[PDB]
Amino acid sequence: MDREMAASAGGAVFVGLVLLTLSPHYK
Repeated sequence: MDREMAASAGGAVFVGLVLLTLSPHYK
């Protein structure tokens, strides 16, 4: 349980990408 910055930029960005493919929040 260490290296928090190491986990960033490799997981959360992909989660947002999966949502944009389904629905990019139209307005």
